[PDB]
Amino acid sequence: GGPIKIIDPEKVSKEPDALLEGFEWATLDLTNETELQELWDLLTYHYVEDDNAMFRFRYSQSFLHWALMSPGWKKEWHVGVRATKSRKLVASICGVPTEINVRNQKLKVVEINFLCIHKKLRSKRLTPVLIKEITRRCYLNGIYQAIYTAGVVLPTPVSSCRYYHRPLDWLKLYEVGFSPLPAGSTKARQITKNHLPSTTSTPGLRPMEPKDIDTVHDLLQRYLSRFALNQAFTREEVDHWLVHKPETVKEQVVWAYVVEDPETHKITDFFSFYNLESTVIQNPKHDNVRAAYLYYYATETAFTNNMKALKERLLMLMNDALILAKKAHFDVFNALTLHDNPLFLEQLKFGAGDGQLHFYLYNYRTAPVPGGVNEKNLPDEKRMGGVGIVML
Ligand SMILES: CCCCCCCCCCCCCC(=O)SCCNC(=O)CCNC(=O)[C@H](O)C(C)(C)COP(=O)(O)OP(=O)(O)OC[C@H]1O[C@@H](n2cnc3c(N)ncnc32)[C@H](O)[C@@H]1OP(=O)(O)O
Ligand SMILES: Cc1ccc(COc2c(Cl)cc(-c3ccnc(N4CCNCC4)c3)cc2Cl)c(C)n1
Repeated sequence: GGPIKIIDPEKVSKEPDALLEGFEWATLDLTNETELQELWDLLTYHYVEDDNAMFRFRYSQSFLHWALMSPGWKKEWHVGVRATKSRKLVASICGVPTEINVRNQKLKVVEINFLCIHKKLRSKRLTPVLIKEITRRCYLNGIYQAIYTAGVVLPTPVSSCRYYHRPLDWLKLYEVGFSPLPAGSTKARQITKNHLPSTTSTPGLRPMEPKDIDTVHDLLQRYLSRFALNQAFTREEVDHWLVHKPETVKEQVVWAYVVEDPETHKITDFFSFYNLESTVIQNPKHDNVRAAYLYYYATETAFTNNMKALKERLLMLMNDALILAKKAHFDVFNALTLHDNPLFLEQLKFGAGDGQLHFYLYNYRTAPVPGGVNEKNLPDEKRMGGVGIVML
């Protein structure tokens, strides 16, 4: 694989294209709490909903702060559209920089996320205008490739992964309409099926600490190298994406746990998950779902290349992740079929979701990458080794 075209730096336009009458471009400054609030107000009412209009992602302000001001970030890549008269923010598209490995070619890219148009401005073809503009701003800073995910099918996906959902509070999920009562069954029986232990089992498991950064960095990079498409983590990115900062982050978004071997005291495993709520759009009993999403993880067991041993170790580690997520009062635990996740999803009672997430590269060609599922869209241990990046 390789780039599709080379961008002529001499010909990148210094001025943005025109917008629909009454609207104008605005760079957002997310260090300004008022502007972070504006973006949150947009996403909270206008961002991704399920096909039944029951739920809407509810990224928190703390989450947006974390997701968008990661190492190397630039305000230029936080793009808004405002109404000229009212000044109201009516659209967004955001990028942050990172490096990816694509079949062991390292690439500098932007991750594109939080593309959003106010419902009242939909179906006006503003999307290609948003895309063209953030493209321009990236080209001006020497970035010519992107990676993104979307639930919609667009030309040439690099992979596709299915969503899986592990009930933690089954009753709540039943009450909000997410989890069914299967027919011959009862509330009690579904609660029993989803019952978790009160304590974790992996010896040496503890919360990640700043002192763990270098060793988690090394382990994660070695583990991620097992995937054709992966995120090439820097130390700063380990710090930012995995180590919660309680003194300056009042609403926690990231949880990370390491396994400190009781004998050697070396870190042999780790896992992490993040907090992303969904608004329950119309329900007298509840107005949000508190979801934990599986993020990055790694284990030394992987490198023996013994599949049964890796499956065993993940079964223990990930059940512990469910236990910890429950203790932190999450309702559900979500994962995709990427990484080695097909090894444990079904046996740990993750239910198959309706959702698929498609992965795309901009201005970069490579062969399709396995996404953890077979042609029936079911988890398959022979279709891993492909997607090693998790996007928010
Ligand atoms: C080097 C740097 C490059 C950087 C950029 C790399 C590319 C990044 C690309 C973006 C990565 C975003 C990653 C995320 O954030 S994915 C999250 C997307 N956001 C949401 O789902 C929020 C709820 N929905 C909305 O806000 C709107 O419905 C959106 C804004 C999604 C579409 O608004 P609207 O419904 O009013 O549509 P339109 O009339 O303006 O435009 C119609 C055109 O737009 C194409 N469309 C529809 N949905 C998507 C989508 N999710 N990705 C890319 N394109 C999409 C569509 O096929 C059609 O194309 P075509 O008919 O011309 O073929
Ligand atoms: C708020 C909401 C939306 C959709 C669904 C159903 O399963 C999904 C379905 Cl069908 C789609 C998506 C989805 C759709 C569009 N975009 C995304 N992403 C998430 C990754 N970053 C880009 C945007 C996810 C996510 C899930 Cl979890 C659920 C359970 N909840």
